[PDB]
Amino acid sequence: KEMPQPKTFGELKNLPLLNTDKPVQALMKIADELGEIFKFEAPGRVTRYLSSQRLIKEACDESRFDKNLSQALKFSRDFAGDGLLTSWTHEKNWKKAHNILLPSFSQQAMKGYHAMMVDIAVQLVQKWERLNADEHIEVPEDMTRLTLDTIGLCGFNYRFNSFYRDQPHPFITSMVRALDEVMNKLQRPDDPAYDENKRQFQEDIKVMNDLVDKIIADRKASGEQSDDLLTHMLNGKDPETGEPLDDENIRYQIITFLIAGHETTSGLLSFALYFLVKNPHVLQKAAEEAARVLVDPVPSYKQVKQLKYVGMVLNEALRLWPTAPAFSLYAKEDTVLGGEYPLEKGDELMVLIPQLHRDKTIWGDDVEEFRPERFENPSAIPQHAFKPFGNGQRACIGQQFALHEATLVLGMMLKHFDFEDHTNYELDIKETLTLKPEGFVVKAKSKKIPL
Amino acid sequence: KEMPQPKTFGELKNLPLLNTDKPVQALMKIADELGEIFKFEAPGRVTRYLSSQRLIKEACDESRFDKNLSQALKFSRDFAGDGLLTSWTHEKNWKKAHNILLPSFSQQAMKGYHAMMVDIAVQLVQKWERLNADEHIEVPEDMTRLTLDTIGLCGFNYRFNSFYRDQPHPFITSMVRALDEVMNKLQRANPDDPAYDENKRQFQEDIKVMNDLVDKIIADRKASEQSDDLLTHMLNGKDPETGEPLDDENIRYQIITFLIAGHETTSGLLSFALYFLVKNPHVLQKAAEEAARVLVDPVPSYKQVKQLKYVGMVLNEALRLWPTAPAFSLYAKEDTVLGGEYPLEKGDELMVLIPQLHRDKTIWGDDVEEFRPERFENPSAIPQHAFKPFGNGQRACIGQQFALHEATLVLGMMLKHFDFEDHTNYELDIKETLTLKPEGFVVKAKSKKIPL
Ligand code: HEM
Ligand code: HEM
Ligand SMILES: O=C(CCCCCn1ccnc1)N[C@@H](Cc1ccccc1)C(=O)O
Ligand SMILES: O=C(CCCCCn1ccnc1)N[C@@H](Cc1ccccc1)C(=O)O
Ligand SMILES: Cc1ccc(N)cc1
Ligand SMILES: Cc1ccc(N)cc1
Repeated sequence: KEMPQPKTFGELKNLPLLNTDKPVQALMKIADELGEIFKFEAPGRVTRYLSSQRLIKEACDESRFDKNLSQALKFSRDFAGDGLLTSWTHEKNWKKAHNILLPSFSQQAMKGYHAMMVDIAVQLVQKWERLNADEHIEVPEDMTRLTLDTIGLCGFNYRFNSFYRDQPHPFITSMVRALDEVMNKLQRPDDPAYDENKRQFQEDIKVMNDLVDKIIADRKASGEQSDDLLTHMLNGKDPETGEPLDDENIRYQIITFLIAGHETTSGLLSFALYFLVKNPHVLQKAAEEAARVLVDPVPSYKQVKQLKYVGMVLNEALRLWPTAPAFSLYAKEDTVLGGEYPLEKGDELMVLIPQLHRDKTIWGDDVEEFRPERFENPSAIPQHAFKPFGNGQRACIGQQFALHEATLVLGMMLKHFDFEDHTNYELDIKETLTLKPEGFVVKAKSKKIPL
Repeated sequence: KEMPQPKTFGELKNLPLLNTDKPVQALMKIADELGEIFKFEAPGRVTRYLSSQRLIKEACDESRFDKNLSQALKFSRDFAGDGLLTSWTHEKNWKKAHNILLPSFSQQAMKGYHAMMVDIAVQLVQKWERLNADEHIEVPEDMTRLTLDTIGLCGFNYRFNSFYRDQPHPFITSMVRALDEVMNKLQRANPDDPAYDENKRQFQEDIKVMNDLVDKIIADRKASEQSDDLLTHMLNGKDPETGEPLDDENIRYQIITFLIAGHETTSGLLSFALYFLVKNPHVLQKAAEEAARVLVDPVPSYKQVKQLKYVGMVLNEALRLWPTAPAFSLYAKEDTVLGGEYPLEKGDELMVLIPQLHRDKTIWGDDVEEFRPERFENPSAIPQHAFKPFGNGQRACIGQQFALHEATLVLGMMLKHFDFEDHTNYELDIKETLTLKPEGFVVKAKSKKIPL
């Protein structure tokens, strides 16, 4: 009945616990000490972090809870607006955009994206095969190159040409700096000292809007016919109201999909490669499957579908390190959680996804081991035990896109290269609003299989 | 490219090769001579028996192959209908029943089953502790008593009371005879001779006995406690897709299905596991140490059973050497090539010979015939699709976890409470119905005098 709560800092309550460079890993440690639920207070805010499948399965009841905007998502509205990810379920523009955009992530849409996914995946393989003796690969950097280029090409027929750059594209430099300022506003008054920080925020948002303007103007002047994400954005009509998306919302969606479309996916690929080089039994099993399934120089759509074990590898990477580590919920009415924790209408909850995926009562005692075989049979996983893509009607719309891209890329990587952990890399998880291994490097020796 | 094929008997082709009391062991011997794949022809049917992980890993690709109904499952349809095991994947009642009944095998359902599993397991332990001097135990018979009562109690709140009987329950007398007639329809050189007419008459009477018990189980439930067991989901559970529940014809097929599938293979597993334990005293000791330190209470709990790691490895190593459901069948969904060597047309049939697959020397090494539970410490070291005792994919065994929990609980209590003796130096004799069991397996067990 009485809820635990971590240590407090006077009038700041628990907020200084978040004044760290790895807050999710710190929240995981508090969960280890306090258990399945604890209260977290900050100036002007109260929330509750859930860690057990038992309580999270109740919070995922959509008749009792709706998506809440975390403080990180509230601040992100300054550039993402009422796009799909940063809008409330009751805002007209969510359901409208959800109806207009779901078709662009169907199976027939996936088949159309596949060719352009291979285009970028081939650029990755060729970069690595063009390395000189004893040169190494910066894994998370190259994964971000691939995932950003893939969403740009597949979604908008725009080429970021990340593999022609040693520095990151100016879009993500401002993207990262804007998100870093969002991060800073969490652990922060508005004294004059922050005037430059507010000025820098406005410049970085303008840089992103400038790219969006180029993407839209290129399409209007294009003259060709495309059938991608941008096409449904401009021409698709909501079957309810009959209306298409108006002009502010399209640019909010473009910004939204550019960011949501690439960051979590590159982290997933980076984590997947880390666990593979750290677990030679798994890597051999995954490389055997890639070799026997990907028999052509260019993988087909059906061939990617057949990489069952690579998909199990990816799901086991999402279990240990879900790259979007949390989502928020609020109680729609007065209700009781777990029969012991009463909640009022509007009370907020945090789902701590990494901790949910370490519930020993669900996954057994060995939660920290990397075992893709946990996912051999999907029906064996209890309901709401595995939640890397959110929940319900507010779940990740790009889930199938992300899993197809990652399976294609990982499969080609395993077919064409042998990888070495030549530095005996010690896992260092960097935290923005998502999770990535920082400094992860490998050496790859080509198997000399042509494309 | 060219596929081997065993000796033929004129117009009967390979069918007389199956006219034996040990056909699976006969098919294993043919595999030893012919290798990883061979063609087997019968009047009106062609199939291919697979034996290597190399080819079976491709056959388990669900995008290219679907579950096929073998002739054994086709004939079993006369009493199992379109229940879960004998229905085609494309029959509406398979997916519907799969959606409704999968929750009754979840972790929360297992915890609810656990008390009634202990109920039957204690009756077993008490029977053995009540034996007189120099009396022995009939292992497969007592395992069949336990597994049948466990599925009866846990699934349907019906007590077969097998430990109060000398002769088998009337249900399984007709059940064993019905399954025996299915086996006979397989091996018959000519299928409708006059001699078999009574055999068909007896077949129908045995089906009526089984259906009559189903009627009693259903009427007993209709006359109101409040249960949440397998039968409860059968009667009230609704398919989230179609919104509808199962109709009354299909429920009766499911009850028959789960009564049979729920116990026969599990009793064979427990018998084989106990056989390998008495034949390998180092393993038996290692498993006995674990039972002693984990089962510290007079009644084992759900968590304690979860902790019997070595006993679970013991059960998996018994399933490797003698998988009690010895085969399953597949058909090609489209034209495809197997192993880059064997072209298959749409509809072509395959048989997975599970005991032979589990003896693939390229997978398990030099000691394939040795009983070493250690082989299962790490699943990541086992190549993909090398271990298939519960079938494959969406048609894999739905009762897998229930079977593994029951057997782990029972074996653990057996090892905690008794020391076992192979007083006859029993020579393994594998009986074949549609499943495999050691016939005539007997032991002596002397109690450790630990109260319950
Ligand atoms: C590894 C890859 C990914 C992960 C782990 C992931 C995770 C998530 C999660 C947890 C949410 C729900 C957040 C919340 O409830 O507040 C979400 C929503 C969303 N994701 Fe992803 N995502 C991934 C890839 C993608 C991709 C590739 C796209 C687009 C191309 C995308 C677009 C979106 C959008 C638009 C939403 C909001 C959907 C809505 O509420 O209508 N994501 N994602
Ligand atoms: C040692 C114990 C067991 C073994 C070796 C075993 C083996 C198998 C195998 C190999 C299959 C697939 C057959 C095929 O593909 O044609 C299967 C399916 C099935 N088993 Fe078991 N089983 C065991 C225990 C159980 C138990 C305890 C139950 C129920 C209480 C059960 C119920 C079923 C059902 C309903 C199916 C059909 C599933 C479907 O196709 O939807 N089995 N089993
Ligand atoms: O990380 C988060 C939520 C961020 C979710 C990730 C967003 N994403 C990205 C892609 N898919 C989802 N943290 C909390 C912590 C906090 C609590 C109380 C007071 C201040 C901050 C928050 O933002 O509210
Ligand atoms: O052993 C089998 C399959 C037996 C599977 C056991 C069924 N079970 C029980 C529990 N879970 C599955 N054999 C073939 C033999 C045959 C080949 C050609 C012509 C006729 C017969 C068949 O049935 O077709
Ligand atoms: C709005 C937004 C979308 C995705 C990420 N990773 C951060 C912020
Ligand atoms: C239908 C059927 C189910 C189980 C067994 N062992 C045989 C037949």
